[PDB]
Amino acid sequence: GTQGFAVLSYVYEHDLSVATLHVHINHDDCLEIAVLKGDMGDVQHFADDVIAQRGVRHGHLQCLPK
Amino acid sequence: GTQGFAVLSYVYEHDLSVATLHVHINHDDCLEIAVLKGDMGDVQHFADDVIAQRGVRHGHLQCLPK
Amino acid sequence: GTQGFAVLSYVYEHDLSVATLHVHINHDDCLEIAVLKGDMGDVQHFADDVIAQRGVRHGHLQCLPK
Amino acid sequence: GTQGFAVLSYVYEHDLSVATLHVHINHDDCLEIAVLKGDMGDVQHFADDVIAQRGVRHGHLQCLPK
Ligand SMILES: [Zn+2]
Ligand SMILES: [Zn+2]
Ligand SMILES: [Zn+2]
Ligand SMILES: [Zn+2]
Ligand SMILES: [Zn+2]
Ligand SMILES: [Zn+2]
Ligand SMILES: [Zn+2]
Ligand SMILES: [Zn+2]
Repeated sequence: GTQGFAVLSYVYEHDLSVATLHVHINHDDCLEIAVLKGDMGDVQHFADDVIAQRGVRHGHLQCLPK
Repeated sequence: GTQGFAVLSYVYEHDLSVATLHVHINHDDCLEIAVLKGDMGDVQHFADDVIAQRGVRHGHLQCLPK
Repeated sequence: GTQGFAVLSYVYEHDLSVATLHVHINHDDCLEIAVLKGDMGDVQHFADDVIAQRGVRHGHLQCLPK
Repeated sequence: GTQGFAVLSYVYEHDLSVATLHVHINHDDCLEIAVLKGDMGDVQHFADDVIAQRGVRHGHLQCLPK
């Protein structure tokens, strides 16, 4: 459907976010995992904004419609 | 390569695990996110064992080789 | 008050849980952090059950009333 | 001892951080839990810097010496 949850993950260098986990890979890189919930369209747009940022690599969005 | 990190995510109902996050979706379902690190082969085998379990659905493994 | 959030943390070896994080300290010990929300009385009882378990050490409950 | 792990938790509005979890309480407040590891002195200083920030409330540091 259009409503559900999603997992956005990416490596670095809003009422949509349920929880976000930051895990350090090394001195320069942080692995970030964000659990999102709401309208899948708003979820995609959130991921869009994140992936558009410099320093953000390997962005992946796993959608989980209800 | 063969060594790096990985993000295994799945909905429910080892020295490989760096951190695991459990988030409740509702009364019956828990979204689980596991951050793994080590040999990508051991990582895949870990995911294999998890996905083979009854009650585990929508399993996804995102690999991040160094 | 009686309703709010709480952080239960402990070292190892329900609709109350919002999210739980497991972090490995070493081969034998896992640091677990549980974010709880609901009636502070139910929260305390949840922590009670966890701390009563063998293998669970250094249990600490930080309450955050609304 | 002086080396070990620690859990720093606080409500909002480095090679020391192992993992950090952000959980939304509501529109304005985010509950943040940081798992730290290293010299307990460096850990305390990290917590000091965080708690000194405006908007940061209910800061608590649970130390876990090895
Ligand atoms: Zn981060
Ligand atoms: Zn980082
Ligand atoms: Zn779970
Ligand atoms: Zn669950
Ligand atoms: Zn655990
Ligand atoms: Zn463990
Ligand atoms: Zn936060
Ligand atoms: Zn926040």
